[PDB]
Amino acid sequence: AQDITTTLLHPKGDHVLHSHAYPIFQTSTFCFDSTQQGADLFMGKGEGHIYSRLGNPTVEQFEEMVCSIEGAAGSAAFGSGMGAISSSTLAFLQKGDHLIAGDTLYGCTVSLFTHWLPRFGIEVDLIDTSDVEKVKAAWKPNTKMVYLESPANPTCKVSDIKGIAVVCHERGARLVVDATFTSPCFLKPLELGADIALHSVSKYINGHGDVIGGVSSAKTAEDIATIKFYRKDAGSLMAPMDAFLCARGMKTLPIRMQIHMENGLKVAKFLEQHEKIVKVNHPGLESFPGHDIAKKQMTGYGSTFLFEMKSFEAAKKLMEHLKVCTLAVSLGCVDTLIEHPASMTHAAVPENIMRKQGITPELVRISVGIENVDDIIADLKQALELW
Amino acid sequence: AQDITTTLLHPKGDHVLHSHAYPIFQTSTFCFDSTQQGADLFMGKGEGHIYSRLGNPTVEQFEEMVCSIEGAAGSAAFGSGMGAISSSTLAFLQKGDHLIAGDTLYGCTVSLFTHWLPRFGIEVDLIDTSDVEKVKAAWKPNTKMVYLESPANPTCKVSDIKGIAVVCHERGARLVVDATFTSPCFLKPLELGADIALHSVSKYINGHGDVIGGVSSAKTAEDIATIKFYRKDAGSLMAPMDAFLCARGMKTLPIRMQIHMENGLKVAKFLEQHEKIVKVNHPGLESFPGHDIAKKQMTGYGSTFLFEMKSFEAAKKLMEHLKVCTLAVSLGCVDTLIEHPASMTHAAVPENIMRKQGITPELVRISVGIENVDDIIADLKQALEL
Amino acid sequence: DITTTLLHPKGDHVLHSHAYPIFQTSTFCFDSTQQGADLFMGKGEGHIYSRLGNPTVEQFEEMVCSIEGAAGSAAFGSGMGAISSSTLAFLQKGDHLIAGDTLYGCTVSLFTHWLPRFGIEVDLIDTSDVEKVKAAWKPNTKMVYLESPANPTCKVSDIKGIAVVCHERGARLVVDATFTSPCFLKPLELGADIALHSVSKYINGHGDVIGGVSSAKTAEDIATIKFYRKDAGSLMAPMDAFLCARGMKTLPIRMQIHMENGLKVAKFLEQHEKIVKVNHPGLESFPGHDIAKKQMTGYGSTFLFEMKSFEAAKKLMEHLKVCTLAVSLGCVDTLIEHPASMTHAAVPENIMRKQGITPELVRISVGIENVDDIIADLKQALEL
Amino acid sequence: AQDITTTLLHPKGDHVLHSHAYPIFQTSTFCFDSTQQGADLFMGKGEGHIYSRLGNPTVEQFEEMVCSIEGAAGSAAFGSGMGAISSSTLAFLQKGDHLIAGDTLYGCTVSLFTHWLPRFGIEVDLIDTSDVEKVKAAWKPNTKMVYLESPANPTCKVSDIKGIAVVCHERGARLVVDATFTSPCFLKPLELGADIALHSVSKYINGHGDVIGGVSSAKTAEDIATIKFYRKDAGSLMAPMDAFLCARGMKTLPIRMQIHMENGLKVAKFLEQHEKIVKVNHPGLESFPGHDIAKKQMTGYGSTFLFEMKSFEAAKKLMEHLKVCTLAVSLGCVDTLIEHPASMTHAAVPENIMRKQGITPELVRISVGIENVDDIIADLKQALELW
Ligand SMILES: C/C=C(/N=C/c1c(COP(=O)(O)O)cnc(C)c1O)C(=O)O
Ligand SMILES: C/C=C(/N=C/c1c(COP(=O)(O)O)cnc(C)c1O)C(=O)O
Ligand code: MET
Repeated sequence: AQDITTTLLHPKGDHVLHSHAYPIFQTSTFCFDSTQQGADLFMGKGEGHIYSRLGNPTVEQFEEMVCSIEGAAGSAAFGSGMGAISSSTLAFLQKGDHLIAGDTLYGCTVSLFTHWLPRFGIEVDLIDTSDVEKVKAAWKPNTKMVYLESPANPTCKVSDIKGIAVVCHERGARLVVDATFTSPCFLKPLELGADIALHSVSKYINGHGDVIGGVSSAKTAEDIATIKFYRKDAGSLMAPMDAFLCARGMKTLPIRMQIHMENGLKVAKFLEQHEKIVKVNHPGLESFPGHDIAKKQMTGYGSTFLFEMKSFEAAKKLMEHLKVCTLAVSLGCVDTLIEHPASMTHAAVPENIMRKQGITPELVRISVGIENVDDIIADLKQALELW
Repeated sequence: AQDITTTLLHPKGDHVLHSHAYPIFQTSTFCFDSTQQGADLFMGKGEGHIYSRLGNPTVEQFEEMVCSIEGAAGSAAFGSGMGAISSSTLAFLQKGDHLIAGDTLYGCTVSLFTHWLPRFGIEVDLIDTSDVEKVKAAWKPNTKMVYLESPANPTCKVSDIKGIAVVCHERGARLVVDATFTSPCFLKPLELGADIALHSVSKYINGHGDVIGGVSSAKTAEDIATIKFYRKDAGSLMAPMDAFLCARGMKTLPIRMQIHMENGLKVAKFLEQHEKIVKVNHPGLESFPGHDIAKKQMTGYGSTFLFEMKSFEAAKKLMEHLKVCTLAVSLGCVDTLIEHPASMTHAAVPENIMRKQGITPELVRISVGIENVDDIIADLKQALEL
Repeated sequence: DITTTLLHPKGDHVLHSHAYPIFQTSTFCFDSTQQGADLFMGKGEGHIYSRLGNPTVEQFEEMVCSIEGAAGSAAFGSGMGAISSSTLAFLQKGDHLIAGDTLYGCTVSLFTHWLPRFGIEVDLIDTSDVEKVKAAWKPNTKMVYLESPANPTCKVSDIKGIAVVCHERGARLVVDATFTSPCFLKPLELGADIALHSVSKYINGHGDVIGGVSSAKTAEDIATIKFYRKDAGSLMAPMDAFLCARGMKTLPIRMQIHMENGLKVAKFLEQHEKIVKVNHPGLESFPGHDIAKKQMTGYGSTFLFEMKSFEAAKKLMEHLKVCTLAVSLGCVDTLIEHPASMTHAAVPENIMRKQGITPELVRISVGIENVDDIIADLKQALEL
Repeated sequence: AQDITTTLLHPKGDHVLHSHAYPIFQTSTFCFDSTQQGADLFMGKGEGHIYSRLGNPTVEQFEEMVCSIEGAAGSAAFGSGMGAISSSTLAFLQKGDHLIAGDTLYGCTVSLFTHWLPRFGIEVDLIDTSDVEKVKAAWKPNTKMVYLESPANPTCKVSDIKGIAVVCHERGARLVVDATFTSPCFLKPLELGADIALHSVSKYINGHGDVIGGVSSAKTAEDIATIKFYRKDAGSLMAPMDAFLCARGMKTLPIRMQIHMENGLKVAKFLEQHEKIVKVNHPGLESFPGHDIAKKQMTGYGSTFLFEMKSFEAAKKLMEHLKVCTLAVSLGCVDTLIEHPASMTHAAVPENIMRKQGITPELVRISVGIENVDDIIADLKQALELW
C-alpha cells in the first residue's frame, strides 16, 4: 500500500500542457465546441467544463487530493470552513427536521446552528456528545442529523464517533464530523462510520496561514452531488489561486502533521509538569478524560489544545511576554499561535453555552507549530518564570 | 462634482507602507498587540483586523469602491453572485415569510428561490414585475421582500423599480435589485428607492472574465451589518487575490461600460434590420416594451440582450459559424460572448416557469464586448449569409 | 482596429478555458526520453522549463509581437532587463555604441558604468540632429540606441532618418518606445531593428507590475535576444505575464484617453501665467513637433514643464489632492515627479546639463481620470 | 542558539497592518510624503521604498530569510538562478580580468562563462577544481575570481572550498560558490571562506516546482550593494508573487531537506547494490571520491545525484517505466524527478567540456523527493526488474 505522502505528491489526472505543477485556472467561463457539446455538458453528459462556480480544474485537483486521503466518493471545496459546514448541513436539513449537535463547537458553528437554522424551521439541540446515552435520550422521530467536532475546539472534549455512528445508522440519520483540529492524516471520520467529513482548510490542511477555505467529503456519490448542488446556489467557492495554494500546502501535510503531533505532545507534557499550570487538556495525555477513545479512533493528535492557569492575570502575563508564540486567533499554522478563548474566539458564545462548554478566563489555547520544540518550550518557560 | 472615473481611481483610505497599488493581504489571521486589544476588536471597539472571514483589508478596499458608486451605507463582497443573492435574501427571510420575485431570473436564482427557500419554510411567488398592479395583487400580510432583476436575464424584461419601491416602502417590505446586467455606472437601485443593490462581479464590474465574485450594497448600516453577519456563518468570501483583480478591473469600468453601451446598441440595430431576425430585445431600442421606463430609471444600457431566429436550425447555424464571438455562458467580458439560453443558462428551470419567461429554442443571447463594433457586425454578417 | 486583435489572440485554448491559464510552474514533463531530447534540439512542439519558455509568458509575447509587426518578442522581469538584453546580446569588446544624450536614468547608468567595463565604447550624442549621428560615426559603430520622445524632456529624434544611416552603414537601430506605447509608435515600421518597452508603464498600465519586452524585426535577432535571456536570467513571472496580458486588453482605449487628457492638461499649463514652458511633443510650440506628428500616430501623456523656481515646483508638487507624488509613469492615475532629485538624480552633471534637466522642472504623467478633475487639481495647487 | 526552523518561521521585521502572513506588494511604485522625503530616499537617507526594481517589501522579506540562514551581510533575490549567477560575476568582472571556474557546471553557467564573458573581454579558464594544485597552476596576475559548484551538477564532483578560499584570500580574488545542489541548510559557503553564496531558488529553497528564482548573499555590505547596483541596471527581478511563494516554500525547508537527505542516501545505497547499476555518484557514499571533503565541509547532502547504467538502452528502459518518478529536468522538488544529462540538461555543453565533465549516454540523474522512501525504491526496483 502506497504511503499517503506519495499519494498526495502524485494525484490522479492528466497534466495540462505537460505542466509539472497544475496550472491556476484563473477564469470564470469555458468555451464550447458546438451548441450540442455545451448543451450536453449542462445535462452532465461528456467530459469538460462550463463555468468555475460549477467546476474549475484547479479547484477540482485540490478536491481529488482531499477525496484520496478521506477515502470519500467525492469532495467539495468552499471559500471557508463555514461554507463547508453550512453546505454540509443546510444541503440536507429542512423545515421540520431535527439536528443533534455537540455542545462544544467552534463559535461560528454555534452561531450558525443557534441563530440561522431555527429561522429556517430546523429544530436544534446542543448535547454533550461525549456521552452516547445523552445522544440517545435527545433523539426524536424527526432526527435527521448528528453533527460532531472531536476533539472539540477549544477544550479538546472527545466524542465516541464510532458509537454515535451506530445509532445514526440504525435510525436513518446522517453523521457529520468536523475533523479540522486533527487533520485527515490522523482522523478519518468516514472510516469510523460518518457520512460526511469536513475541514476548515484554513487550519492544518493548507497549513501556511495564508488562505481561508473549507472542504467537505461524503461517503456516497449522491451526498456529494447534493452538497455541490447546494454550493452552486449558495455560492461559497474556493478561488482558483486559493486552490493552488491549498494543494501546494497539502503536499507537506503528512510531514507537518508528524512534527505538529510530536511538538504538541512534548509541549503539553512540559506544561503539565509546570508549577504555574493547573491542568492541560490535550487528548494525547493519559490524564485526559476521553484519551482512551481518542487513542482508539485516531492515529495521531493535532497540536492545538488548551491549558488552565491559576488566574486571568497569570494567563495575560504569559500570553503577552512570548517571543516565539504569536498572539492571534486561528490554528494549525507552521508557526505557533496563542489566544484567550474567553475574550476572543468564544467571547460571542451565549453564556448558557459558555458555562457548559467549560470556558473560563483562566484558560489559554496554544496551537503548536513546527518550530524546534526546545525553542517553543524555552519561550513558554521564560514567560512563566517572569518577575 | 468629481467624476466617477476619478473616484474609482482615487479610493478613500490610507496607503499601506506607502505602496501605490493596494497590497494583496493573502493571510488568514491578524496579530494582536495585547490581550485587551484583541478582546476590544472582538467587541467592535477600536480599529483593526482579526481574521479574513470577518474582514480582509484587500477585500474591504474593493467593498469601499462599490459602496462609493452605489451611494450605499456599506457593501459586502462574496465568492460569487449567488453568494451575494443568497446572503441578501436569507439574511432577512425566515420561516413563515413571503417573497415576491420577478418571473424572469438568472437560472440559479430560480433554483435558489424554487428549491431551497421553500425547504426553509419561506413562501415564494414568481410574478410579472413589469406590472406594478400585479405586484400589489400578489401581496399578502406576510410579504417581507420583493426581489427584482431589471433588465431581466436573458429577455431584458424591464420592471418599474421606482414604483415597486414606493409599494415596498408603504407596505413594509425590503426591495432587493440584482443590477448585474446594467452595472452600477448606469443603474443605481438605491437612488430609485431599493433597500439592497447587488451584482455578480463576475460580469461587467470585473469585466475581464477571470474572476467569480458577488457584491451586495445596503441603504442602511443595520442591513449591511446583517448581511455581513450572515456571511460570517454562511462563508461565501471573496478571496484576497480576486478582490485585488476586481478592484483592478473596476478601474476601467466607466470607459468599458461606455463602449459596451454604444457597441451593444449598434449591434442590436444591425440585427433588428436584418432579414433573418424576428426581433431584438434590447432595452434601448424604441421598439422594446419597457424602453420608456428603462430610459427614465437608468443612465445607460448594458450590452447583453437576446434576439430571435426563424428556427432552431438557424440559431444553431449562427452560433456555430462565428469567428470573433465565442460560444460560452457568462457575460460582461471585454470580448464578445454568445449563448443558447434554452439549453444552457436556463436549461434547468421548470417548464412552467420557462414558458412564463418566454424562452424558446429560437432565442440567442449575445454579450457585446469592447472590440471594434465593425468586427462584431462583420462576424455576425458573415455567419448570417451561409 | 487594435482592440479586436488584443482580445482575440492566436493560439488554442487550454482545457477550453476562456481566460488563458497561469502556468505557475518551473518545469514540464516529457512523454519519453526521445521527446525530451527532441525538444532540447528544437524539434517538435512543447515546453521544457520556464526560463526557456512558459506558455503564459509566450501568450503575452505573442500579443506584443502582433501590435509591433515583429518576427518575435521576448518578455523580461523589467524594462532594464529588456534594455540590457537588446544591447549586450549584440555588442562586444571593441564595438562602438551611439546613444541619445537624453535617456531614462538607469539606461544612462547602464551605458555609462557597465558597458565600458565590458570594453564597449559609448558616446552619448544629440540624436535629434541626424548630422551629429553621422559625425559621431566610427568604423567600429555597431549600434544606435534611441528613446523618442526622450525621458524626461520629450526630446524627439528622427527615427526613420537615423534608421537609413544605420542600414547604409551596417548598424542595428534599437528604440525604446516606452513613453508612447505601440498603439502610437511602431519603431520597426520606421526602419528600426529592435523596439522595446518597459511594460511597467503604459502596456500594463495598472501600476502593479514591473516588466519589460523587446521585439525584433528578424527571426535571428529575437533568437539571439532569447539566447542571452536564457543566460542573463531577467524573466517575466507567469503571474506578471497574466497581469500584463490582462492590462493590455484595455491598452488602445487607455491610450486614446491618456493622449487626449495629456494634450488638454499641457495646453492648460502652457497658458498658465505661473508656468515658464511645456515640453509636450503634440504642441505646436515644441521643437520637433513636426517629426513626431510624422513618425507617430499619437502621443503618450507623460511630459515635462518648467516652473519659475525650485520653491514654486515644490509648492505645486506638495499641494496636489488627486495627483500622487511618485516615480513611474503610464499608470491609470496621475503621477508627478521631480526629475533633478528623483528619476535623474544619479545622472553625471555633465550628461545632466546636456540633457537640460534643472531643479525648476516637474514631470507629469496624466492618467485616465476625468480631465477637468486633473486640471482643477493643478489649478488649486498653482493658485493657492 | 535558536534553531534554523524557528528562525525561518520568525523573520525579523514588523508586521504590515498586523497581518500574520507578509502581504504581497504587487506594486510597481510607492508614494512620497514630500519632495524632500523622496529626494532623501534616492540618496539612501531615511527608511522607505521608491520603486519595486530598487526594493520591494515582499522580496526584501524573502532576502532577509536567506540572509539569516547564510550568515551574510545581505542577500539579493533575482528572477532566476541564472540572474543570480550573472549578477554575482559580471557585477565585479571587467575587461582584462581573469576568472577560474569549475569544469563541471550547470549547462547554462557553462554557456554564460564560455559564450558571454569572453565577448566582454573577460578571460575564463574552466579547471578541475577538485585539485587545489590545478587551481594554483591556472592562477594569473589578473585573476580576480574563482567560481565553484560543489557538489557539481550533475556529477556531484566535490571541490575543496576551504582550501581554494585560502588561495583566493591570499591573492585578492573573490570566491563565489553556487550551493544550489545542497541548500543553505547543509552547505554554508560563507562559513568556509567564500565571499558570495548563491542559489537557484527554483530548486530546493522554494522546493515546490512552481517558481523560477535566484538569490545571492555576500559576506560584505559593499559587495551586496554592488550586486544590487548591477541588478538595478541588468533587471533580473524576483516578482512579488514569486517572492511570496519562495518565502512560503522556505518555511518548510529544514524539514524537507532532512527528508530529502535521508531519502537520497537510502535510494543511493539501494542503487549501489543493484546488479543493473554500474556506479553511483552520491557524495555521501563512502565509495565516492571526495566523500571525505564533502562530509567535513557540509552538514548534510542534497538528494540529487547521478548513476551509471550498463547502456543507453538500459537507461531509457528505466527512465520510461517509472510510475512515481517523473521524467523532467530541474531538481529539488517535493516529488521525485529523473532525467538524462547527455541528451537533456547538458546536451548543449560543447563536446570537449562534456568529455572533461565525464557525461556519457549511460548516466541517469535522479532528484529524490520527499515521498515515502520505500515507494520510491519499489518504483525503481520494478522498472529495473522488467522483462
Ligand atoms: C454563467 C452565469 C450567468 N449569469 C450569472 C448571474 C448571476 C450569478 O452570478 P455568479 O455566477 O454567481 O457570479 C447573478 N445575477 C445575474 C443577473 C446573472 O446573470 C449567465 O447568465 O451566463
Ligand atoms: C521609475 C521608472 C521610470 N522609468 C523607467 C523606464 C525604463 C525602465 O523600466 P523598468 O523600470 O526596468 O520596468 C525604460 N525605459 C524608459 C523610457 C523608462 O521610463 C521613471 O522614469 O520614472
Ligand atoms: C537547461 S534545463 C534547466 C533545469 C535545471 N537547471 C536542471 O539541471 O535540471
